[PDB]
Amino acid sequence: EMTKVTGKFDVKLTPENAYATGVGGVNLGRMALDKTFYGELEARSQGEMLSAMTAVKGSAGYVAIEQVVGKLCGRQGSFVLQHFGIMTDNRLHLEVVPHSGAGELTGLYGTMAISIENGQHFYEFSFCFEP
Amino acid sequence: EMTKVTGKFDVKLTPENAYATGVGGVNLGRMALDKTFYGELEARSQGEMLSAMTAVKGSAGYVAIEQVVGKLCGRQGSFVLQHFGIMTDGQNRLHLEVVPHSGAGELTGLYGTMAISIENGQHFYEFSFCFEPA
Repeated sequence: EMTKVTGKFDVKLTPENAYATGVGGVNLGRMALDKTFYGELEARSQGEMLSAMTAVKGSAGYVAIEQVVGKLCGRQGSFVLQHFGIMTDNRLHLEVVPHSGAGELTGLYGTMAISIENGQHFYEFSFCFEP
Repeated sequence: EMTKVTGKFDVKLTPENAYATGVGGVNLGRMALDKTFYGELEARSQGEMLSAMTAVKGSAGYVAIEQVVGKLCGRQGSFVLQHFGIMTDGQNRLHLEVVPHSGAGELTGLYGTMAISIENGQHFYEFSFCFEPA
């Protein structure tokens, strides 16, 4: 039922000042996100990420929301991706926010995955359209 | 068995400037969060939330990270809570967990998930927690 595509993306993450302060070995972060997707998703995104690093190695959490604008498989539109990640020594959920799809991407539903191979970021996007 | 404690909390949301701009009917937000928990979790927290409201009533998403400081069943410490909420048709499906190894002080090793309810206009937390072996 899901269409499945992969491609490359670039990401730039600019530090920002976090409202709250970490205690007990926690360090909190806020970052601005700018990304460019190439291939079947040919798009630009902007958003923000929040982060919490703990005093234990490899243990951290991230969340983000990003607005994507471009083309998916030729259809011009926009949608929002919402991220939840927990690294303990990794669990990542990246989901299209329901009814965030607009333009020719109205009705979009789906989830994305990512990886990094030799410094190159890649995405997989599993998606479909609500009838 | 997990211990499950229930109690009141209040939250203040202060609007901040979101980096991105929503399009296609989406409105994106960033807010500062200041909360107070009462009862078995007696604590204060600060953090931020990011939200996306869509053009369709009852459909939205939000995420947040907050640092909690206070007492849980009498023991003083801190931990971080991490939220991921997706609402469709007005029904929020919320995942809210303690970030592993964020527990400090006497709450070192804290593990847990929290649910959020409302009764007569008052928010309540239901917090199921335990501790990992020292």
